[PDB]
Amino acid sequence: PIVQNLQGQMVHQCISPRTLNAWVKVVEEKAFSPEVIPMFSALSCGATPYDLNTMLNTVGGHQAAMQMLKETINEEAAEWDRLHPVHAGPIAPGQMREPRGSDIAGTTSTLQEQIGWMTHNPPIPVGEIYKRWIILGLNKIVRMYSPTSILDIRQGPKEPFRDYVDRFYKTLRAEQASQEVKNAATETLLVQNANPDCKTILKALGPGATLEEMMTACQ
Amino acid sequence: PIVQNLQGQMVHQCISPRTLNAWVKVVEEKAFSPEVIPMFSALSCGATPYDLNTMLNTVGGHQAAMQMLKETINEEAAEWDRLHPVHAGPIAPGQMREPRGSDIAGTTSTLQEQIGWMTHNPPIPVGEIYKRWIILGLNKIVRMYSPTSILDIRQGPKEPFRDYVDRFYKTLRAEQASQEVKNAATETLLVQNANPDCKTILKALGPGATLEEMMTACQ
Amino acid sequence: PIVQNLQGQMVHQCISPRTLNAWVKVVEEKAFSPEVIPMFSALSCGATPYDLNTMLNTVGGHQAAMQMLKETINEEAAEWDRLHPVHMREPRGSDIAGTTSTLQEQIGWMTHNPPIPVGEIYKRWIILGLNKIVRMYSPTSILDIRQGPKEPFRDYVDRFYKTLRAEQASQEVKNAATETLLVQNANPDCKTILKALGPGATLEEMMTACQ
Amino acid sequence: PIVQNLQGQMVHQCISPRTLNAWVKVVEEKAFSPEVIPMFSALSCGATPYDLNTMLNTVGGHQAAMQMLKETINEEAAEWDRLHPVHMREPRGSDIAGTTSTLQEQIGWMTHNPPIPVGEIYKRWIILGLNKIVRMYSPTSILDIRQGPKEPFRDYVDRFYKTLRAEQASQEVKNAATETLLVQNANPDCKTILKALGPGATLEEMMTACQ
Amino acid sequence: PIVQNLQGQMVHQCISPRTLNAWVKVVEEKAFSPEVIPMFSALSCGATPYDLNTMLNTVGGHQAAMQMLKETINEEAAEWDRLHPVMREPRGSDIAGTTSTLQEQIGWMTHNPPIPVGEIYKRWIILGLNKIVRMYSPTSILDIRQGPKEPFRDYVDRFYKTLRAEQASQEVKNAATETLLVQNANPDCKTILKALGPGATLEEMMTACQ
Amino acid sequence: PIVQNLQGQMVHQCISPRTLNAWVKVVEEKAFSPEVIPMFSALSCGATPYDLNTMLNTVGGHQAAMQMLKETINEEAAEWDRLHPVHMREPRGSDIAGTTSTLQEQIGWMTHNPPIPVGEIYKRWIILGLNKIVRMYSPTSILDIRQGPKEPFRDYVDRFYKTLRAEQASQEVKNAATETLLVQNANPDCKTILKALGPGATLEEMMTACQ
Repeated sequence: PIVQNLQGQMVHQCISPRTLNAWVKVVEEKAFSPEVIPMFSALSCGATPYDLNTMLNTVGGHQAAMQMLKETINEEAAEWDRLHPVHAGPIAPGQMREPRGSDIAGTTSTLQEQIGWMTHNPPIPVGEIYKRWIILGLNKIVRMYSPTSILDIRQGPKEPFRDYVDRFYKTLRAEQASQEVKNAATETLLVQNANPDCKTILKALGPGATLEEMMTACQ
Repeated sequence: PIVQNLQGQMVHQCISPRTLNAWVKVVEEKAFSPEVIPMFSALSCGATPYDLNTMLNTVGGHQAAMQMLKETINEEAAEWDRLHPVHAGPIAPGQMREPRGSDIAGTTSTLQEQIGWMTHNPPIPVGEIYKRWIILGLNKIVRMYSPTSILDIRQGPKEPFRDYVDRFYKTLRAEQASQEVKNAATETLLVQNANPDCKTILKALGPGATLEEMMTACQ
Repeated sequence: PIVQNLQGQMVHQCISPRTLNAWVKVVEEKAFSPEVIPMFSALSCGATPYDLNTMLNTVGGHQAAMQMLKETINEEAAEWDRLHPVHMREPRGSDIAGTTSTLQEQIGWMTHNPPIPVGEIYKRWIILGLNKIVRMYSPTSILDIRQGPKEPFRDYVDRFYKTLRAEQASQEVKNAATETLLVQNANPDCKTILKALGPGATLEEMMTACQ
Repeated sequence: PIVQNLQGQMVHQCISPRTLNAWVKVVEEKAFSPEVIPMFSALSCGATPYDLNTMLNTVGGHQAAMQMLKETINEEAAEWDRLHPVHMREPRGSDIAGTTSTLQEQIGWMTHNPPIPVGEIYKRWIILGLNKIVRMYSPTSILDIRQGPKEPFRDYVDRFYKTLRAEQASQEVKNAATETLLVQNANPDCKTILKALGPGATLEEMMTACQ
Repeated sequence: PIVQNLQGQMVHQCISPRTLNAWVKVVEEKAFSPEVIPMFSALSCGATPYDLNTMLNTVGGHQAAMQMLKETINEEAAEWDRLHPVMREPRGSDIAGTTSTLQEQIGWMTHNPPIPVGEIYKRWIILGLNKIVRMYSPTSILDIRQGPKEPFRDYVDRFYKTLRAEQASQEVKNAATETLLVQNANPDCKTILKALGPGATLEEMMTACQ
Repeated sequence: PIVQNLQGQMVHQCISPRTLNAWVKVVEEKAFSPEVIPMFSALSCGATPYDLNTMLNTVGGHQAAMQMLKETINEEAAEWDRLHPVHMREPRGSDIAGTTSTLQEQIGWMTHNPPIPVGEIYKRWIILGLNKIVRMYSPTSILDIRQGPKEPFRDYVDRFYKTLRAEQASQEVKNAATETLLVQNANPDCKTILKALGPGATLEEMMTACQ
């Protein structure tokens, strides 16, 4: 985070012990369940790339994921370098140097420069850009660490329909399917993978049935 | 949440780790008991649509319920578009745009626009409007996840009357009864579903008996 | 709660997660023991009717008690309406309870000159309805609190004045019971010692005597 | 507690949920061990009589002690009335205890020139009444604290001065007991060593000698 | 602690429930292990004598140590009176907080020049606590000997833990690396340590016996 | 930490009890796992040398590590003295470590123009000394991390890059081992698949291949 002191100068505020401990415990408890990504975006709110690396470094295990996270950050950093060229004009007084991909990731940039890009006019939100790469790389990890595929989620003979749909849309969240696929799967794979008792009831409802009606029907 | 900084500018303050952890743990412990809904309204006090989505996304399980919650949000968003039409023509620079249904849900609107609408005179409470849609969709989930119907709540032979009334008005809360239906059932289903020993005492009290007198009578 | 922001405007501040969790856990743990009422009044300090309903609604179980609490709130609301006819607008009984009044209106009445403490009025009704619940949920009657043969006198007096608190006896009755029902319901060994002390004996001297 | 708001007006701020929960848990865990009194004085720092009653009312059990505590508060209130006749109004004994005085009046007396600290006066009565409870609830007397044959001297002295704190001994007795009752109640092995040290021995030298 | 209010007036702020509970639990858990002294100095940072006595009084057990702590406070108070004959000038009993109000203590602390009665009194408490830690140390440094199968890392943890409670100088701790640490090692690690020769850091010694 | 008071004067603010307890527990729980170092750099944010010593002194066990940490601090202090002769006074090595410098001087150097970041310089020495400890306390060598017969490849890579982190390998060494030692130490089933992928394979493609 960044704060303006009484002098009007933009200074780096330290990340609190509650936030650091919160981020450590959720990774310890939830590993890489899909809800970890919204929790990371919440705890790292308004953070600099320096603060984002602090939170990533504090994670103890899961170094296979962290090494993959670095590779995704390197790929996004090289993509930034390509389509943002480094202009040959002399650096205007009071304006900062143009942010490079490695500067946004925080490897080759100081904390003062990061505050400079974030607070100057126009602002270059290197914190938000870098967090976009991290969440992007974390989504890939969640997709890989997902144990079951959506095609294998089939309802049991005695399993309640409510529990089956919980597993179905849990798997669909880890596989990071689009929202339209999630809405579409209601009338396609969800009915197909149901047991013969619920499937007969679901087909009788016909097309265009909301999930509310489908769970009421198999109750 | 929103805060007025030292300059007097309305800035978005981070949702605290205490609030986030509180909302996560209540969903883990209480699932979808009726008291979860007041807890959400309390924890999400003064939140932007961005903050409401943060709280909803951090929920780990119950993806069947969350998928139904999305459908109810889409239905309320489309209803907003119907009776508040928006002329989405190109708007002059610096001019607040009229809130669309998807803007209230937070999918197609920035965090700055949401603060703009909320801290306006007169205020356009996109945070409160969106919370109304969420609680509306949450009440439907509680009704569905309610296991027993009010008609099946019958007092046992040796069960104390106090415990039976605890179960009765708990079931009646999940089934989302009106206050008049809850007040009226005191002289209808509560007496009818009582055991023969207490029912004889309750009929002797006659009409117009408060719940206080009924519980004293069967003690 | 209510706060004055930097601008000088009276704004509603959100009830903290600590208070909400504190009030939920004490109802979960203590149910309706007499010490829950002072805990409620303490946690709901300076609250609007909106905040009071939030704390009451967050209670999970005990819906029999909450339904009785509504009836006591409705009875007090009609009594307010009878004593205050309706011609900022003057608060109606349902406005004090928070059913037919906005959060801005409640802040208006509380931060007015002269102030109309709708929060304190409504909390007075809530504590009133909660006291009836504590009396009802009291398991034993004060007449049934009798000291055991091997029970220490200290424990018997702990049970005695605990029951007397749930039955909502007056402070004067509580002071008076020291020489009447407390001595009468004691076991024979301590009762002989208590009568030897005579009239006008403090509880300090009584518990020292049966030690 | 009391706070000066933005306007400069002294307003009552609510006691925090941390403080209330802290005071509840210590009474549940420690009952009436001597350290509960300094814990009470710390948590109730700068409190009004209203806040002191809030903390006292939130205590769940120990109603025998709470009933004795009321009697000590009444006795100190009557002593105040005798030394201070009643003609801002002058605070009477029942006003200091907080039964017959509003929260605004209590703020008036505390934030006055010259200040009448009814909060500190009432806390002095409470701590006085609580010390009587700790003195009574002490299980063993100082004369019965004797060192075992195999008990280490360190543990015996821990028990000795723990009892002496609950028995609310004076500072002089605590210093003096080092050379009298601490040596007298020691076991024959340590007592022989303690007498060899002679007069005027600090507790440091006595515990080093029996190590 | 002390705070400057909105008016600019120095008022005493209440010690927080977190701090009090923190100080109570560390004494319950750690008893009088050497790290309790720095924990006390940190939690009682900027405290008045009134606040220091609040923290000392809240300790439940260990009244033998607390009684010894009182005697050391009395001895240091008499030493202050001998060097300083008698705003009023603070006497020894005023620094300990027995014969001085909370307003006087704030007066001395927020004075020009400041009379740090809080820092002076904390120096006496830490001094008396150091004596307690030295006494409550169970083993002597001479009895800390490495086992036959004990790892060298664990032996050095015990060695310098004992050496901390026995309150050895910083120089004594550094010098013992090649003297008593090697002498009290097992014959397998001792042979390795002597081969390293003089002037070996603790890093090289633990790598050698790994 | 350092704060600017209302007057504009730079004063030292107390290290919070949350921070102190956080740093103590992570050392109790994690000992000297590699993630302890970023946790230390985060908890000691903006701290003076006095505050850094407070955090180091509060550590209870691991005195073997703390004694080695002192030796590394002494070595870096002597290196500072060699590169900076001593003629506000200029900070010497022992002043940066905080042994021979007051808290006011440390604030003087830190809050000055130009700033002499004695807090950041001293923290650089501590993290340097902690990195040496983590390398020593690492149990297994990278050469011994071999995948089992039935072990999933994901778990083997977790162990591999955990060991590689404690040994404080460079980023290039971590990147290079993906196609070198990680493939060599895999089991015969996964190694056959990994060689078939050929050169230039990311870790993502390797873990998908052995799934």
